[PDB]
Amino acid sequence: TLPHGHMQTLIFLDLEATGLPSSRPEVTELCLLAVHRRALENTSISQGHPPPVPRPPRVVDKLSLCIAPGKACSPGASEITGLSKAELEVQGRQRFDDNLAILLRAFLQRQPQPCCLVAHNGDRYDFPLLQTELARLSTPSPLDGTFCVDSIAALKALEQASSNGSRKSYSLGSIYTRLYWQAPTDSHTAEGDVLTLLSICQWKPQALLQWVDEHARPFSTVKPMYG
Amino acid sequence: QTLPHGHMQTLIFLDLEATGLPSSRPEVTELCLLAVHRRALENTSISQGHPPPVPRPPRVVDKLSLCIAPGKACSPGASEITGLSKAELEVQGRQRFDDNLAILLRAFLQRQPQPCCLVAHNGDRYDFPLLQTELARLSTPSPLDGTFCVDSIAALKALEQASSPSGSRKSYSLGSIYTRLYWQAPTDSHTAEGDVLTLLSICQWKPQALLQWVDEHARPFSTVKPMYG
Ligand SMILES: Nc1ncnc2c1ncn2[C@@H]1O[C@H](COP(=O)(O)O)[C@@H](O)[C@H]1O
Ligand SMILES: Nc1ncnc2c1ncn2[C@@H]1O[C@H](COP(=O)(O)O)[C@@H](O)[C@H]1O
Ligand SMILES: [Mg+2]
Ligand SMILES: [Mg+2]
Ligand SMILES: [Mg+2]
Ligand SMILES: [Mg+2]
Ligand code: NA
Ligand code: NA
Ligand code: NA
Repeated sequence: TLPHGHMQTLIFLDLEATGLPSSRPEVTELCLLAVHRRALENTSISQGHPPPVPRPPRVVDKLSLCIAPGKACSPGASEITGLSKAELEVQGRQRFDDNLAILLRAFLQRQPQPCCLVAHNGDRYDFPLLQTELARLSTPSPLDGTFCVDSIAALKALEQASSNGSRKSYSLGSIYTRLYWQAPTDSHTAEGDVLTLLSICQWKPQALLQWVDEHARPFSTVKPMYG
Repeated sequence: QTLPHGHMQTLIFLDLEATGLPSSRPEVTELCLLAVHRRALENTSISQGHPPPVPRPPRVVDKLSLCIAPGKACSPGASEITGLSKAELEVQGRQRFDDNLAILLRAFLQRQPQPCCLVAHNGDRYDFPLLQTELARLSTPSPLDGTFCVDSIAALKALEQASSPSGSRKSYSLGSIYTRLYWQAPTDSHTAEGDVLTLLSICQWKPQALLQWVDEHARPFSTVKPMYG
């Protein structure tokens, strides 16, 4: 039996930030895309080889926010994301603050529970970093009742256990292009990367949901990236 | 040269889908807000060529798009053009327009620099009065009581008439304007996010004149009369 029941809402998540973990980075952009499990189960199943890119579900909740960091972006981060401290501050973006936590809470509370965050490389990056950002706030984390999984492990199972010990790349773009023979769009933007992740999770939608139900773990158990 | 409420620092392009036309007493089924700082509009390339290319949206934007379970069914035409129905919103677990949505909207708005102005196509007769009606049902105070609002139909009418002198009858539907300016068909029409992006594009056509028109005509959302009781 499933450890936490059937997930009713999948929230595809991506973050951009000031740099890589050893720089103690800060979030500069956040996108959440909430999809009911029934929207995934209604995705058309693949049309041969290569299949077409699935279309996103009609009924979706989307939140995309730009966030001013308290430190400069690494050159490598600015180079790929198109974001910098100057871009964000000149356009009046606010810091990762209590009000943001409230916004996230109200967004989550509009989704049927339980919810599971899905992020590519989430276990090593997105989830620990979000935990760090939320832990330094006064508002309690709005995610302590939410679950999470890493889509890297999900797509590894769906690819390996369904079709050669050869290693495959599991970067977000490599997966997308391997499945659909097509280049992702708007790479290294929070929203663009979330839509790419949604497309690869729509590849085998019922298999993905089952794997998520089986591997969802509480977000509260995620260790912060740094203190 | 003396503005009514100062320079608008944030423009929030806004669109709603709903269950039908005003005579049906509609309820909102989808809401999208796209918040753009005024400097992103100041730094938009002006349109030259024929047709001009569709402007690039700003890199830095805040976006909120939410589907909402209505208390009444969509009209057949409304359901077809929007791709939404009451039954499907309910099986996908969408919640009604409620207090928590007002809290979400409030927190979203507070992340934007003030003063802040909603921009909606046909907002003065439809979106703003309908939102006022929806918010009036709630126990929470309106999260829009300090926000301003303008209708982009009037804006584009002013902008287009200034760009070709008088003395015919043109449609000012969202799609007609877009296709007139850019010789392109809009994408994702009659979806809240799609129409908000199309609205952004027409507002970027003459972005300095749009900002000036908005500064001159912004009025408090609190003054909007509800569509119905
Ligand atoms: N080469 C890189 N140099 C610096 N930061 C990077 C690099 N690759 C990824 N990142 C960081 O990781 C964040 C998330 O990556 P992604 O979701 O793949 O765009 C980015 O916003 C950057 O802060
Ligand atoms: N041609 C139309 N026929 C019926 N209803 C419409 C029509 N245009 C707009 N509406 C209604 O008004 C709402 C807002 O219009 P729009 O933003 O142009 O999609 C829609 O969701 C429908 O409920
Ligand atoms: Mg990522
Ligand atoms: Mg990314
Ligand atoms: Mg509209
Ligand atoms: Mg619309
Ligand atoms: Na923080
Ligand atoms: Na499947
Ligand atoms: Na202009």
